[PDB]
Amino acid sequence: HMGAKVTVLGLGPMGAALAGAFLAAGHRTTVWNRTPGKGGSLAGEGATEVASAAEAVAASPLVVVCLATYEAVHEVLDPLADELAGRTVVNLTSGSPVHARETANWAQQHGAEYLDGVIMTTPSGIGKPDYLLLYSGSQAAFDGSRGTLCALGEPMNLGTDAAMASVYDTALLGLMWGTLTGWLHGVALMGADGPGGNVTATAFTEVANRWMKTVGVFMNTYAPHVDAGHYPGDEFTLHLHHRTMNILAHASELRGVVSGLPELLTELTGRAITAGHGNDSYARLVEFIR
Amino acid sequence: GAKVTVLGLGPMGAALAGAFLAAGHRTTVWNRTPGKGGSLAGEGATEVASAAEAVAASPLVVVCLATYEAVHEVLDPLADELAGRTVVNLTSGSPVHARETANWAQQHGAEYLDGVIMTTPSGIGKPDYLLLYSGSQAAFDGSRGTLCALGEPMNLGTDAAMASVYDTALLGLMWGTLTGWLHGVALMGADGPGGNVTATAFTEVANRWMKTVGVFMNTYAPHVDAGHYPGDEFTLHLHHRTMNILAHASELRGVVSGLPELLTELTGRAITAGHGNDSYARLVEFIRK
Ligand SMILES: NC(=O)c1ccc[n+]([C@@H]2O[C@H](COP(=O)([O-])OP(=O)(O)OC[C@H]3O[C@@H](n4cnc5c(N)ncnc54)[C@H](OP(=O)(O)O)[C@@H]3O)[C@@H](O)[C@H]2O)c1
Ligand SMILES: NC(=O)c1ccc[n+]([C@@H]2O[C@H](COP(=O)([O-])OP(=O)(O)OC[C@H]3O[C@@H](n4cnc5c(N)ncnc54)[C@H](OP(=O)(O)O)[C@@H]3O)[C@@H](O)[C@H]2O)c1
Ligand SMILES: O=C1NC(=O)c2c1c1c3ccccc3[nH]c1c1[nH]c3ccccc3c21
Ligand SMILES: O=C1NC(=O)c2c1c1c3ccccc3[nH]c1c1[nH]c3ccccc3c21
Ligand SMILES: [Cl-]
Ligand SMILES: [Cl-]
Ligand SMILES: [Cl-]
Ligand SMILES: [Cl-]
Ligand SMILES: [Cl-]
Ligand SMILES: [Cl-]
Ligand SMILES: [Cl-]
Ligand SMILES: [Cl-]
Ligand SMILES: [Cl-]
Repeated sequence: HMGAKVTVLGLGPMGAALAGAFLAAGHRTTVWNRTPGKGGSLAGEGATEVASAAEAVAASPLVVVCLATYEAVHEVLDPLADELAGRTVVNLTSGSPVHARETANWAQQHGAEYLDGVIMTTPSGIGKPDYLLLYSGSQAAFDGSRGTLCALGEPMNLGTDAAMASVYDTALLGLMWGTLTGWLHGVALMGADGPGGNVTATAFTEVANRWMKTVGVFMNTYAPHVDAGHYPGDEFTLHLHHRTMNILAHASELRGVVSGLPELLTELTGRAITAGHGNDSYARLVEFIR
Repeated sequence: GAKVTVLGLGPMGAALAGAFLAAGHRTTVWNRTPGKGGSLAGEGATEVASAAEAVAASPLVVVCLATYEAVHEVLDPLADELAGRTVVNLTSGSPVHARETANWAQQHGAEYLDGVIMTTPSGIGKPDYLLLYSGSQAAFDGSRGTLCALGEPMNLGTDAAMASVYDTALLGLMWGTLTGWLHGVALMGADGPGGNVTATAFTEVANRWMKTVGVFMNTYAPHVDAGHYPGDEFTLHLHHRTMNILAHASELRGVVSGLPELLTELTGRAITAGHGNDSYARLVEFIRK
């Protein structure tokens, strides 16, 4: 209602965007950066810049960290172990699951409530609708800080294991690249010469956007299959995937679209049909990649 | 209460007839083999014994047969009877099949729309599922209200062969998505810090994330059409760096899908060509002729 105290450590492009969003939401925002001179614009927006990380940590019960690497996080935070007792550390630095876990354990050993997070947008998306920030670790920290963290974007609490956010980021990027590479293949197929072709990317994508709703139905149908280890094919079996994948491969070859995607798909589905699972759903393929 | 005829009562054709009945249309049906129309007749369809009678029954003739060869076996004897009627052909087939059937329909004075059904029989008549049409704009505009019974109709344009190509391109998009999804499920489910997460828990998050992925597709389509691919805050350099992270993480957690290697090789070629500051859309130049 009236604003909370929050500190941001790190004024690179992303940390500066975080601080700006906290300020725009009315929070009393204290900032620090290792190198002087990157906080003048934020000071005019109401931030208080301080010269040391120690002063910045002492300023707020909620310390948001956004630095280049976890090596940098530990260089900044390790000398402040005693100063962090009783505070909440929200670490939005990118890095590995094991580094998230090791930082969490260190914070616990020094009495800081630790929440690791990943930012699923670029600096211009901070503070805008739909963009996600994903958090994992202390549920006390998440519930107590959610109202402030909302300033940055939509928060999602993944669970209690601090390493989860790192893994989600990686898995979600893989899903994005699969989608975008299938999208590119489709754009190229639609744009090529030939009967039915010479369609713009924009026209294709108007239809593709509608189709993604159906693709989402498939993902939500198949997630319980994976979790159950039971993959009923019902009206769309691996036999049918493999047949229509070969049609895609043929159409792509005729129209000069060479992405490697049809080959990856037919090899994978072929292995599962060879193994006897042609009547199963696409979810059965999880057993052929894990 | 529009009059509509369905030729073909296989699993899909029977579902289309069921959906026309559910929307209140006066639905006449025919199938080569007798005995597949009893449930539809119970729901108010008129089953007739010959394709000629079925074509004579309605100004709108919806065809859904196994192959385009089957379409011509049924319709070629009826060429004089099709003049002035609208033929909507939802049979699957090649772009050439669609174009040749459209040319034949034109010669005989039938208005011809070729389509593709972007769902299985259980999705027919339900929200969100698409049917895509291409060919006669007069046919589409005049029949759209009736065709709404089957699913959401979209008019792709005037070239009858477009629907076939769109189906192939949209399936490729579905498979890229589902394979990235499977890869992510396997990463999340693996042993290791932050792992042992169910597919259902991962997909709840992924559903939200797909809104951002849609933002990217909409940003990048105009790049392709302009031939200009400004990378802004997420360039190919950054894609390649984080793809290498995906590849390493996947190796450590035992996930072997081929996807990370495909991605790094593709982005690597664009970076070697000096496009590291561009958007993902630049990669269209590295898969197309
Ligand atoms: N920008 C994005 O689009 C984006 C999106 C998602 C996640 N992220 C994550 O956000 C974090 C910050 O990204 P960024 O774009 O702002 O820039 P970045 O270049 O990754 O990090 C720059 C920040 O790190 C500080 N830093 C680096 N090494 C340090 C050290 N040894 N000790 C103290 N401070 C150190 C820099 O301080 P100096 O100014 O003194 O060098 C600066 O504040 C990264 O982990 C990134 O992966 C960024
Ligand atoms: N089912 C789906 O999930 C689905 C999804 C998308 C698209 N489609 C497309 O919809 C069309 C129909 O699919 P379907 O699932 O109903 O099964 P289908 O096995 O492809 O076709 C069965 C229909 O074709 C008829 N037929 C086959 N050869 C014929 C011929 N020479 N002369 C006259 N009729 C002939 C069959 O008649 P009889 O009963 O006399 O044998 C039956 O009515 C196909 O092109 C399919 O690719 C289907
Ligand atoms: O460095 C980065 N700059 C970014 O923009 C970024 C970065 C990383 C990253 C760096 C090291 C290890 C794992 C990582 N994951 C990342 C990201 N995931 C996103 C999802 C949406 C929008 C932007 C990003 C994004
Ligand atoms: O035969 C098929 N049975 C199907 O279900 C199906 C079929 C074909 C097909 C056959 C020959 C040539 C091209 C083709 N494209 C197809 C499909 N695209 C879809 C999108 C969503 C749900 C189902 C489908 C689907
Ligand atoms: Cl200062
Ligand atoms: Cl590091
Ligand atoms: Cl932990
Ligand atoms: Cl042409
Ligand atoms: Cl949409
Ligand atoms: Cl009869
Ligand atoms: Cl054929
Ligand atoms: Cl573990
Ligand atoms: Cl959602």
